[PDB]
Amino acid sequence: KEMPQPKTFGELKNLPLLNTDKPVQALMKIADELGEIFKFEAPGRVTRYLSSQRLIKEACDESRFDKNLSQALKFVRDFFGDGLVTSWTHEKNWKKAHNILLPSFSQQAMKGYHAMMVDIAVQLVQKWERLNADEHIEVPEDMTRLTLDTIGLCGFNYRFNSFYRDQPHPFITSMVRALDEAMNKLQRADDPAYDENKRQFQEDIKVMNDLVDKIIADRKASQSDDLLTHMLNGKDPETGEPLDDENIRYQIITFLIAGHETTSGLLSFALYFLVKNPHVLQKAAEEAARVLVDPVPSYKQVKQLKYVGMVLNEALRLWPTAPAFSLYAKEDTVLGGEYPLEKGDELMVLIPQLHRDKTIWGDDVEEFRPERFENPSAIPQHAFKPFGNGQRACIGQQFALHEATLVLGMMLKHFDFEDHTNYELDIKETLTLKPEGFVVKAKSKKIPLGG
Ligand code: HEM
Repeated sequence: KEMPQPKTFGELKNLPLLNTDKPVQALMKIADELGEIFKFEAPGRVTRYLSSQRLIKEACDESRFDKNLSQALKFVRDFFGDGLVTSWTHEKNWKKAHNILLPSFSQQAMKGYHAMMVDIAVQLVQKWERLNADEHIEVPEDMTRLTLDTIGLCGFNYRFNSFYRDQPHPFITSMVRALDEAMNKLQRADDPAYDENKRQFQEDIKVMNDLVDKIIADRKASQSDDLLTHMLNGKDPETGEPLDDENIRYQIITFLIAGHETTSGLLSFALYFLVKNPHVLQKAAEEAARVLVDPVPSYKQVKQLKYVGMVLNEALRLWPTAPAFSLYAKEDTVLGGEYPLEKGDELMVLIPQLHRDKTIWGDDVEEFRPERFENPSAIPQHAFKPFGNGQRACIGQQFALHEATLVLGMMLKHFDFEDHTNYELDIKETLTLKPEGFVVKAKSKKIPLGG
């Protein structure tokens, strides 16, 4: 079969159809018109977007396709190096860090992290219990406070103390401002008009490096067992090698950013869909009230919040917060019996489109219906992939979902929510998705906390 393709405009190819800062959302609308696969060309580059479970399942066969570094990931590699997210599966440093870091997400590790997660969740609830009449909550801003602090604490025994600041931690502002200047620099014709941009970039990189320096120095000057411990002390069983110090610095930055942004998005989306679907908010609050009987939640109690877990999966269905991942053909091959590819050809999984495949989910794909996930073992493999695929799947998946389930649980135990502005979904796309400007009011149910 000839591969569908949007209209090309001479040497600009398909680039005129993607002049937006919401290109995932734009590509979903091209998918709706062209179907399960389309080629997209810009000057310099070609990739093929996949939207069906039929073809994604084939693309997920790791004997034929491996993880690719998309244009975004190649850019980001300048900051994150050969950390876990930005390495090739054929880079020595990928498998080496995988083996050394996997145990930080063992069952005994998750249990270990739970009291630390509770510490941060309790700070969120207290903040909201402390608001005055008529005050409101900036939802993704407060979710980012919680998730940054959680990964700093759990991963690194470092307190960002985000709840003590009315603005973002400088680490976050600096990361974002350095990323933005690196992108902005890419499209500039050394006019000394850019002397301040360059000084600010050097300041921003120094804030990041100073933090990483401190996390490492503080720990060496200190007994712990967390991610940072395995980074510093762990040896790969395959080779006996430890991480080198360059790679360690890349892993710390990698984990501080990856370990919070998508989880903050998920919590923001989940509360959005709850306030827009009040019969579902009622069902999830009934569960939270029935299960979370103690002043603070135990591990076991979080695991019992089944409907809250369904909520979160349904939010990840509709708006997976890392919405695309990329693959390449390891050898010449034919995709779906219909589409010849050459070695090296790039495929992009458009996760939110996959998650709208009506052949799999039925026609109600735009409905927020957590009951979909009642029996998740019956969902076909590769229909639902908010955590990517195979050996390059999310190492943080259980961490993210425990944090989210604990925090959403506690939120729904402690407050009623109001969508006071009748907020209109506006999804901002960066390295992740978030409902920009999402705000609510909370009214305390006056249930006390444990001390
Ligand atoms: C809802 C929250 C999350 C989502 C939706 C998610 C999504 C993903 C996706 C789709 C991938 C595959 C990327 C690719 O194929 O290019 C990935 C990989 C990765 N994730 Fe997450 N993530 C979440 C939370 C976390 C957390 C909490 C951590 C850290 C604790 C984390 C760490 C990582 C790491 C290090 C990798 C690279 C693993 C590898 O290639 O070895 N993620 N994640």
